[PDB]
Amino acid sequence: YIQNCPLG
Repeated sequence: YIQNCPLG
């Protein structure tokens, strides 16, 4: 999600 994407 926007500002919660731990992949990159």
